[PDB]
Amino acid sequence: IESDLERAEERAELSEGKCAELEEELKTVTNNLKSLEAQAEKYSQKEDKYEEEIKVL
Amino acid sequence: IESDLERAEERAELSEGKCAELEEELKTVTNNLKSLEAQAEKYSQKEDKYEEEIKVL
Repeated sequence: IESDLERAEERAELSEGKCAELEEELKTVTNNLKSLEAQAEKYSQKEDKYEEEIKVL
Repeated sequence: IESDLERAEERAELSEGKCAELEEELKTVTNNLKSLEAQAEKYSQKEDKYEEEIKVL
């Protein structure tokens, strides 16, 4: 039973490590998505401004 | 020892489930990020053309 307990412990440790890595990856990619969405909104506004400038000039 | 082993194995199962869910989230967010990268590239091309026309005018 002691050997069985050791095996269970090591499996749990590996699973937790993988979970932590996945958490970090998701955090990074979600931050990237947020930044890109803000940039896209600003770009739409800039595009409208540029079209207005084209018309007036 | 037997009780501790049972609890450890249950913990490992829970961690594995969490890892699977995290994998799903990561893949979904990755796809969304790629789509928005393409959108931003289109934004960049539009801005380039508008800038050129502004210069000409």
